[PDB]
Amino acid sequence: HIKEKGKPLMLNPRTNKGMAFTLQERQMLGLQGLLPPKIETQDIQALRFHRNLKKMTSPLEKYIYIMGIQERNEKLFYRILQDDIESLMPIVYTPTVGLACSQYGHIFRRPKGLFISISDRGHVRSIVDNWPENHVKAVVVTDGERILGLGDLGVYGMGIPVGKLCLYTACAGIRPDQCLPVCIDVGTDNIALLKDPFYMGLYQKRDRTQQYDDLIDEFMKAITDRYGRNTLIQFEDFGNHNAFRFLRKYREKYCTFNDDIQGTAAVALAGLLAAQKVISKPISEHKILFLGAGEAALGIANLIVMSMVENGLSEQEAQKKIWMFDKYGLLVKGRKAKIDSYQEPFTHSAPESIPDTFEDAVNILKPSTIIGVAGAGRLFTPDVIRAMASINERPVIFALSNPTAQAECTAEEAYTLTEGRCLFASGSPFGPVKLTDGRVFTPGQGNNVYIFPGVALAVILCNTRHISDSVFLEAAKALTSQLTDEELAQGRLYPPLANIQEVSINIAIKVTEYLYANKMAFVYPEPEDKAKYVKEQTWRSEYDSLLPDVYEWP
Amino acid sequence: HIKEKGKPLMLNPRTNKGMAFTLQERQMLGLQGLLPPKIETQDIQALRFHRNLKKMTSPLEKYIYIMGIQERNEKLFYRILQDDIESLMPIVYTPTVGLACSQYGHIFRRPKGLFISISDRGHVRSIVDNWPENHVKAVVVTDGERILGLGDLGVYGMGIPVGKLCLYTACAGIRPDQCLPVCIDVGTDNIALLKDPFYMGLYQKRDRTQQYDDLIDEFMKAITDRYGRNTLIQFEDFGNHNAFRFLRKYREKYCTFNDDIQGTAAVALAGLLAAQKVISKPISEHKILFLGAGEAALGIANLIVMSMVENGLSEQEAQKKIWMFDKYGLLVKGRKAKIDSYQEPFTHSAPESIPDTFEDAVNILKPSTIIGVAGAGRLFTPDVIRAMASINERPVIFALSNPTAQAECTAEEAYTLTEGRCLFASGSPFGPVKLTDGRVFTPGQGNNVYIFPGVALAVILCNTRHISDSVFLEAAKALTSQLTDEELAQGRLYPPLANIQEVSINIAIKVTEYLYANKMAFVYPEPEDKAKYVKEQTWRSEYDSLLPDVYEWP
Amino acid sequence: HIKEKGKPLMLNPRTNKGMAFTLQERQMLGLQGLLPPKIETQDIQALRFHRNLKKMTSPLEKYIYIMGIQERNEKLFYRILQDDIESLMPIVYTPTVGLACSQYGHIFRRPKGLFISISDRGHVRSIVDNWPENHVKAVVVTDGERILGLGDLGVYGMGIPVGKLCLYTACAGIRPDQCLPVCIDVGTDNIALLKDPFYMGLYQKRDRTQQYDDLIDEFMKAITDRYGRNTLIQFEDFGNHNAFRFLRKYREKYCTFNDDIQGTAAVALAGLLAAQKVISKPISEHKILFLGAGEAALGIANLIVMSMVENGLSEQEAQKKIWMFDKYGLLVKGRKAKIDSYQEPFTHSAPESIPDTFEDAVNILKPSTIIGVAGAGRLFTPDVIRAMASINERPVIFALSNPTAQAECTAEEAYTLTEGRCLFASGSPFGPVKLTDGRVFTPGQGNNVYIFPGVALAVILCNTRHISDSVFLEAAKALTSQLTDEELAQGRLYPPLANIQEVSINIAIKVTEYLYANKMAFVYPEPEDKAKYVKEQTWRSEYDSLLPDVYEWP
Ligand SMILES: Nc1ncnc2c1ncn2[C@@H]1O[C@H](COP(=O)(O)OP(=O)(O)OP(=O)(O)O)[C@@H](O)[C@H]1O
Ligand SMILES: Nc1ncnc2c1ncn2[C@@H]1O[C@H](COP(=O)(O)OP(=O)(O)OP(=O)(O)O)[C@@H](O)[C@H]1O
Ligand SMILES: Nc1ncnc2c1ncn2[C@@H]1O[C@H](COP(=O)(O)OP(=O)(O)OP(=O)(O)O)[C@@H](O)[C@H]1O
Ligand SMILES: O=C(O)/C=C/C(=O)O
Ligand SMILES: O=C(O)/C=C/C(=O)O
Ligand SMILES: O=C([O-])C(=O)[O-]
Ligand SMILES: O=C([O-])C(=O)[O-]
Ligand SMILES: O=C([O-])C(=O)[O-]
Ligand SMILES: [Mn+2]
Ligand SMILES: [Mn+2]
Ligand SMILES: [Mn+2]
Repeated sequence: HIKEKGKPLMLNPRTNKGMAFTLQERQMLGLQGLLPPKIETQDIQALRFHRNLKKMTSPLEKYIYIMGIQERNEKLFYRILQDDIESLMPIVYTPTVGLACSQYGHIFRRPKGLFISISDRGHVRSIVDNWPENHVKAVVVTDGERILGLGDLGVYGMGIPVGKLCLYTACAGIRPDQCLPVCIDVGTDNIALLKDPFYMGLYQKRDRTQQYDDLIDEFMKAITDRYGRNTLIQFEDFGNHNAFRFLRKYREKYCTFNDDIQGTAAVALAGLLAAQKVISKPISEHKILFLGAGEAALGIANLIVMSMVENGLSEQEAQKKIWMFDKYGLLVKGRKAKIDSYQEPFTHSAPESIPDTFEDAVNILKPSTIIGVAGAGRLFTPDVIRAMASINERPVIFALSNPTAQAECTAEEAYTLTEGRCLFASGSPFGPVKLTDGRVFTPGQGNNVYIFPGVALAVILCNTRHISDSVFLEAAKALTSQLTDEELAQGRLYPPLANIQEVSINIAIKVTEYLYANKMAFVYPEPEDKAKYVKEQTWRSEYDSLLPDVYEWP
Repeated sequence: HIKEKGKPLMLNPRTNKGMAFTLQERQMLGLQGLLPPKIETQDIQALRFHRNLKKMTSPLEKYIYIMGIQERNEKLFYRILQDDIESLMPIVYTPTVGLACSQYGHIFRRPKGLFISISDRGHVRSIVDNWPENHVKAVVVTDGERILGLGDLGVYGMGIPVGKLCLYTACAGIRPDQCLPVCIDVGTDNIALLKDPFYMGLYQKRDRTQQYDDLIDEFMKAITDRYGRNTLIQFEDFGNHNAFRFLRKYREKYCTFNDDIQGTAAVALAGLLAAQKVISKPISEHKILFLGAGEAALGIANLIVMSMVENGLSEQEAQKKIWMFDKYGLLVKGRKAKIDSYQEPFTHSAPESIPDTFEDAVNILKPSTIIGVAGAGRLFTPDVIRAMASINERPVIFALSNPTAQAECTAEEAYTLTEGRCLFASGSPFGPVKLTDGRVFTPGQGNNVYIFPGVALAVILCNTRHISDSVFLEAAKALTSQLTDEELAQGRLYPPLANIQEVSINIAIKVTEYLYANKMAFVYPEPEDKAKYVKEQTWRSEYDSLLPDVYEWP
Repeated sequence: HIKEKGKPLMLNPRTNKGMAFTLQERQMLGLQGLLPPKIETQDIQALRFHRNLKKMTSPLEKYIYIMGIQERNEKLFYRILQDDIESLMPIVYTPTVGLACSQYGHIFRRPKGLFISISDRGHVRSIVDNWPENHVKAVVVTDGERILGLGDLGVYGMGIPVGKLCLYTACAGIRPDQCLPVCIDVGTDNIALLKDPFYMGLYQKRDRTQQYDDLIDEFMKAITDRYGRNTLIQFEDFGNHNAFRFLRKYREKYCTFNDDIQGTAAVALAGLLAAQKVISKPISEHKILFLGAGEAALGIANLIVMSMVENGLSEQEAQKKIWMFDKYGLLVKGRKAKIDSYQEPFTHSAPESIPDTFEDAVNILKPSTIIGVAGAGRLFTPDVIRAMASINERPVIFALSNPTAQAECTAEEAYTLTEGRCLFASGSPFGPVKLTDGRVFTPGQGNNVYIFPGVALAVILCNTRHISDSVFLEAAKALTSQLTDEELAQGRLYPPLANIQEVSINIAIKVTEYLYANKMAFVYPEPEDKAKYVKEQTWRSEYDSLLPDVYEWP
């Protein structure tokens, strides 16, 4: 059932079916003549798309084309994504989405999402009231300060929330109409954008006064006021300072989490857990060195500690196995560079000698695992990689910074320089690597896309009010538990991306069972079969009938 | 004043302004938050477009991009076309529009126009009633049987009426909302399309029974019943047989004309009229030979006769100067191949010897003017062109068949082979030609786009009921009268394409003055200054204010 | 926010303000010119209404006029009701609503509510999907078999759910857009209606097959499927058999109650609880005799027992003090007339002699309290009343059957025949009575209107899932606790009807606090101050601004 008929049905991508509108639907809904005589199936439409995509050359050109369908025919858009999520992920998500954002103003055609600028302070609710959908259940918001490892892109960062939410639906079957991408515009410090005639935001530097916090507050209140107190709000790509303080400030008041801190933490742990299964290495022999000490590093470290603790280690001893090296060097007690409360637990007494470079840090500390999360480029140099391979029989190397150009190192560099002995994972995709001896290694992608879709679905379906760290610990376990022995032997630390749909649903199932078992679910009545309940609630890309109910009376 | 507010204003390309909506319009119309904070000018938007277009490679890719804008922001679409009509004409019109039609079903995104199929017989009115616009003033309809010189493309032919109408607006300032592209689908004989899974029409051979004629009758009736008996109906790309009979059948009952017979007839004459001024040749000495004897040849021949008649020659004398050579050879009394009543006046007693090829026809008849209108490819061979150059000092050579691949010959071939002595014109665009002696020749485009926009505007504004042949004779004179002596010397047989807007308006002005003088206009009150009236009535691509009228009460 | 503009805002009674639309709203929303130049306040509008009402003569005429305003200007409709609820209650509610119902098909103008017929079996969800409001929270449904004490009125009974819901808003401030009146039409056994050409329902006798139960099931499921499992569903005026059956069947599965069994039970108990205070009578000396043994009698008796039990008596002891006399006579063990499980607890060993009439029952049993609830007219004859006055110093006499003509006796009869010693209450309104000694007695109205509004508000605000009997016991205490000692001496057994609004809110507050204290509330976060929370959530009749948020950017 839909209230609009005629042309409006075609102009609205949510309802538009193109030539898939049946003859009966066309005649009854006033579309006869507005569409070519041909009646098509979604299959034919999907074929038309794949035929055209194949003739395209640049990833960006493909991004514009596919994302364009989200604004023409929503059902078809998700069908297309669903046909081959693995081959399209690189286009609609990292790394291409990063390219899209850097040139967002140049490729603009139609707006996507909700825009709230600091100039709208005191009027946010009226803006939230302008969103057409009334049953929003999930929001992904960014202020564009830390877009991937690209930095401050301001309003051009909107491409991120839009991308994340496309994955909510494509990966976890979350209803598109229940999702709302939001961009908070308080200005940008990117000088180049301030001089770009195509910039889509306020031409001012970022407002870092109390007005900033107040706007975010008005945003949180406005969203929940209209849609409900348990509306899921996923903070995405906020700067380091703001990311933590907002998480700390709102996690016990609203249903919210930060993808970059918590989502990335879960996927990383999941990979480390998979690696532990292939190496069967002693938790006591684990020495983890982080390249970076921000949102991801701190998030990951904290989840790692929670894991070691549940495994018979004290919080203190677990923390001692973790070191961090930020842009100023190793986090050691008494260093010149600042150390906040979050970093304190991982800041140890300075070792014998103090390293100047990350390479020095690797040789002095002799870590068994190295995790790259500095979003600053190829910091895992060939020498850093060799060091890890000479020190460890099976070194674990994670280059998680996105997009591809910001990655610490490539899959080819890792596998070749370690003679195929490393266990590698990255945030951005790399194809398989073949060494001179003929062995082929398939790098897994430690990207939060394996986590937020499933966690979002569970939280939404259970009407969860708040998200604890343990929820992400569980998602991590749920992710790695899906790896098959065969896949582990392949060098895979994560289930194949081609199966991300089924993987996300299983995660959702495992997390909802966890929520119920820990009194964090508030749905009634409580379904008896959680798995069956989640699977039944998923949105489908198949067209629905728009025919009015017609029948004879006795 | 608009009756819609909110998202719908953005979903409707007619009203959507993208980031050009002012802050007040957004706040008052409920769009705040739905658009990026940025407020843009149409100039910036036009800049964004040209920036992107410049990076594209194939003409079809550009066609898809520009025509896509027509479905997103109509004002911008026409602003873009008006910015540089000359460089985009080859993309939205011939030859690219022919390529677009050939694969219309493959590049399909959104439907454009009204589709009426034979399966809708008896229900055409309900289809016409589904069109959202209430004030249609002009219709361009095709059945796709004779799409340019490409043949039967069926429903894929819809691309033609759409393009013609874009030009109604772009060239003559006719309101887009008053235009209606129509495709009559009675099936198609194109075997390739019948086996094409992306075909957009009925999968059946063309219905050539009484049902066909009845459907066309129902169409005419339905359009005029809803929009008025004086609604302009421009038949476009119909097959030979049908084209003439429908013109004869409806020209005195409805406000209708056939672009291929009459429009093309006027452009051709216009070029011949221009040529006569550059070489000052007495038409008693003009011997014209047509390659083809169909819609265009007969249309052109009839207008030529009318021109010679008003210039002191008897109809008989004028017709004797015209010869035609179709796919069976020279039209001569007593030939085996059929000769209908339209061709009879130009079928003369066989010459001394009967020609086998067009080349033979040229050498035996020794024409001074050769007009290619067979839509069959390069029939004006190098030898044909050489023959015209040896027989005449300044041969007139017209290769009017579209698209480019169907043209009788290129500008390069004509100018070079005649050593720059020919007066050449083509239906499809060719770049300037530079001969070994340094002389540069700029070929004119004798395409009906120089005629239908101006004639359509005059007929619409004058509420004309029927269109006589004389109207096209006048349009032809109006076109050529705009050539300046300096342009004649350039080898220009038509005003520069870059000036098609003002050229179309001036033609419209001359035609309306002609309509009033001949009691064919029915407008009340009758404007005293026709020129001023026409120019004031033209639709503009500048954005209109959508703000409600707000003011204070005393 | 408002998604509509122009004429539609005036055609929708929910938004229409008449001349109360401000100049700014008219100009910005496109209403300028569609309304007289005059700008009016709701005060002036209310005056216009009262001015006209005062000139009317019949109650039904007034009913048609006021109810018509609900379909023209909803805000004004409730403002009017709020101005003088006490004087209008008899018009919009009992007894006039009874008359309206009997002639519903004759006074019909616009339909109100949702209609679901047996002929729609299997298609109920599509009917529910047609209701315009998306946030329904409460439903009052009837099948019209037992409308007041009038019997089977079929679809004409829709007047009841409509009236009841008008009171949800007028008395408890429940949002009108969140209320849905429903009439289930499975036919009617009322012969007169089946021959009435203005009848509004199916022309068939009641379907009492399995199809009936199935339809009600489909109804419950469809309502909750669209609006939520906790949607409040108030059954109203269903026949005896079905009333209990559906209450027992759905009370633990849905959020539902039967107004006639539970609502009436609470208001009656409240009256008795008030009488308790005016005469300080020992519960052991309480001898109660019901005239009737159906929906109301059983409901009231059960609640009375719960009250005595909570006060130191065993269930058995309490039930022993209650006797019932239905149409076949006194409910005694072994009588010929049927006795079901609900009546068994009040069916005692036959007394010395078996009474023929209710009068005999009074003389043989010598009850101290008499409760009339047989919906059969003046069964409390002058002799019955005298018997109660001769047997008791201060007899308690309740004539609860509606409408007025169906009441067991009038207030005049009660007070005069008992010489002002009786404590009287009725379902339908009676004016004050003055005896010959000059004493004035003000009869209270023991009608469930004092209960369902407050209970509905509490259940809705607390998102309560199911309603226990104890909730009605609490509502009863909440109602009576509102009486001041001053009022008790005035013969008051209920707070003044003129204060019904504050009385309902207070009942709503007490019930919500009861729900929270007994883990039956599921709202979060839980408000600290329940009274403040409830009062802040109430819908107000004051016009709201419809102006779009316009403001300057810095
Ligand atoms: N050149 C560098 N060498 C080592 N560490 C660096 C270097 N450059 C930046 N870093 C560190 O990387 C961390 C970035 O933290 P931030 O919170 O900004 O992002 P993040 O969440 O780690 O980002 P990502 O999304 O890339 O994982 C900081 O601790 C910073 O000191
Ligand atoms: N190979 C050929 N050589 C000479 N004449 C040809 C040849 N092929 C086709 N013709 C002629 O060209 C004419 C085409 O007439 P038709 O009515 O189909 O289209 P048209 O409008 O005249 O041409 P165009 O499509 O170029 O505008 C016919 O008279 C046909 O006999
Ligand atoms: N004439 C009568 N004398 C005594 N009892 C009667 C008489 N007529 C009907 N009754 C009884 O009144 C009761 C009516 O029960 P029912 O469930 O139909 O409605 P109710 O909700 O109790 O009545 P109301 O809503 O009018 O107060 C029955 O037990 C019936 O036997
Ligand atoms: O295949 C279709 O009908 C739609 C294609 C698109 O919107 O690109
Ligand atoms: O420049 C714009 O705002 C619109 C571009 C488009 O529709 O392609
Ligand atoms: O910011 C990132 O790199 C991400 O979310 O994957
Ligand atoms: O048909 C054609 O070639 C035209 O209209 O230009
Ligand atoms: O049925 C009744 O009389 C009532 O509900 O008031
Ligand atoms: Mn991120
Ligand atoms: Mn044509
Ligand atoms: Mn009732």
